[PDB]
Amino acid sequence: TIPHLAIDPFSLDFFDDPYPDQQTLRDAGPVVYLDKWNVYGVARYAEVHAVLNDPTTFCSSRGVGLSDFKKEKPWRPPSLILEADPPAHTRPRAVLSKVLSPATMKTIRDGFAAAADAKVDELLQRGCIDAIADLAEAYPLSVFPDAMGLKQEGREHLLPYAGLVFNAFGPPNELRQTAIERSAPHQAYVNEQCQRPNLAPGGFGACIHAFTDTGEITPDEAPLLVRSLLSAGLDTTVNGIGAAVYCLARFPGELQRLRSDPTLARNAFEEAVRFESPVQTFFRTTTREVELGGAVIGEGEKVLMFLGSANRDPRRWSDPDLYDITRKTSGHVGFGSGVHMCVGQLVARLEGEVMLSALARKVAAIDIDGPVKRRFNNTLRGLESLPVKLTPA
Ligand code: HEM
Ligand SMILES: COc1ccc(C(=O)O)cc1
Ligand SMILES: [Cl-]
Repeated sequence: TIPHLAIDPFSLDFFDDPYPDQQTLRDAGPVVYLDKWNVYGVARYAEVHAVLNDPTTFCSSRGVGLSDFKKEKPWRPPSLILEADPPAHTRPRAVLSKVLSPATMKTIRDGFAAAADAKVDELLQRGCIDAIADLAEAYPLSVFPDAMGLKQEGREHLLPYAGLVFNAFGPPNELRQTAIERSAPHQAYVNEQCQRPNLAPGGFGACIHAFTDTGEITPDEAPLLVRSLLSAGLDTTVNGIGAAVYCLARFPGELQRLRSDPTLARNAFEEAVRFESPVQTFFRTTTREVELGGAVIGEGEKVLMFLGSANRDPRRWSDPDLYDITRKTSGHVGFGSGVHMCVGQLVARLEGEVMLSALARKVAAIDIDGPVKRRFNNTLRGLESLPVKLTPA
């Protein structure tokens, strides 16, 4: 019954061309058994969406990577939000939700939009740019660290620190073991910046620490919640903006549609998150025996969810392999779904929308011109280099 697959969804060969293996994942059955990591997988939209939306049965407090925190020591002290279940999750979730609320976004949106317009104007002076280094990375680096209230020095650690955190969800392969062996200087940098004296007034970090004054969180919790924004808040949006530029470069007809109606910017960014799914996978662990995909899975079992595959599952999406900036994207799982659904999603959408808006208004063509190089990571999907030529409007 439950079919076996030898597919290693954490291997270099899979990252370099995942779609034929994702389709085998889906077609083999609603639940698969991965022999490479002795773990159950669900790759269809129906199972992934159901598991995200039953956190009681499929918990996050035993870890959302392969490692079971009941059985093995976590590689770092657990996140208070990502690796917690309700009710322990609920208070820190409510705190970060207020820190990153629609009201907060309104207060920072003009400066984010101005930085994205200035960036696109500067890139158009050079013409030949790397859409990763000069855009997908440079743009969030120019707005997010400042929005957090970080000091200038040490910011070069932010991307490798996120790369470590996202590799650490994976199985114990070489990407994970190498990242953990090199982790100490990145972790020392982030640990210092999570402290209250180091976070400038008015930014997200100081706003988090302001909740210690009323007692909503303790002095020990506050630096761990700042740590969640420094683990997830930059490299995700780097890879989301990168996906969107890549999609627009490969689908020239969709770029023209966006130029013809720039109000499509926010949806063209949502559709890039669905299409590429920058965060490809998370796990859950069962807290009871449960029927999943017609099979009775025992209590205590890891289940790997393939969010990228759910987002491309033809049982749910029409022409899922096409980038379509007017697709109805509501329901995609690129930001997760339910109680843990991305608490930073308004920040990611803000950055995505204002950058795509600047591109829609200022650029007439995006042509790939030189070797595209993939970056490999156990959880994040994206490119290391995307050289392009931008033609001004
Ligand atoms: C395109 C960009 C992004 C993508 C694709 C993404 C993806 C995800 C996904 C799939 C989850 C669900 C985790 C789960 O169910 O276990 C999540 C949660 C989370 N995200 Fe995002 N994210 C992005 C941007 C951001 C940003 C900008 C921030 C912060 C400023 C952020 C902070 C977090 C945090 C702290 C959680 C844990 C929420 C919880 O457990 O309740 N993310 N995100
Ligand atoms: C979506 O990826 C992450 C990674 C880490 C954290 C965290 O450290 O809380 C949250 C979400
Ligand atoms: Cl850490």
